[PDB]
Amino acid sequence: SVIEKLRKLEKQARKQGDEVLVMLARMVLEYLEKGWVSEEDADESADRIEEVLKK
Repeated sequence: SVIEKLRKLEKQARKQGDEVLVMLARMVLEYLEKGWVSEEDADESADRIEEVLKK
């Protein structure tokens, strides 16, 4: 699930105190629910958020 991936990343960012990445994961989720981003672009966003989280 793209949604489950983004929720897990949001919580990992909350655990790291990474407030920008919290917002990006949270808002990709909101955009996906609103139909403002495609599922494929949300999945790619999750992958990028994960990369930035590791840095």
